[PDB]
Amino acid sequence: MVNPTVFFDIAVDGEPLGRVSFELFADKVPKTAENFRALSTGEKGFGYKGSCFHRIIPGFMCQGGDFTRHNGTGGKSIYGEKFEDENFILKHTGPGILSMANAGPNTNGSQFFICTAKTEWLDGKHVVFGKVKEGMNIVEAMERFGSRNGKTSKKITIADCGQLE
Ligand SMILES: NC(=O)c1ccccc1
Repeated sequence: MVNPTVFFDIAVDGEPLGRVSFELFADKVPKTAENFRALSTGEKGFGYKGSCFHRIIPGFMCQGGDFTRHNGTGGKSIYGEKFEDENFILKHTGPGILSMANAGPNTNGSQFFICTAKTEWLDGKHVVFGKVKEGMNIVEAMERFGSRNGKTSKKITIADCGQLE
């Protein structure tokens, strides 16, 4: 089994920006990778297409995945509202890391963040499960629409997403 790859096509106020692609570490965190993969294809009937990156903080991270409340208070996994922390084998080593948002132990849903800096104080508390493969330049472009309090100055949306061969 090769680790799956997913893409997001990013838009800024509805205008196309570019594609970010991710490797999902199914070899290390299969359950968590699977969740993100299936939310990216929409195959369960729900997922990331059309949702936004609601919180973006330059020099920190871009957060999204909340496709039920659009603001950081919602989202759901493919396993139920929330699922356990699978493991913490992988660390927040630098820009490009893909990690699950949470509000406490064992509260993973659909929300995730893309690191734009090393965030090592999250090791052992947020489950890392993939990394940007292509389009880190697109993530950098995204990040310029954030702000210190994480409110975005333009709407950053996942116009399309899915799995690459
Ligand atoms: N609490 C969180 O979900 C969180 C999200 C993004 C970065 C750090 C933590």
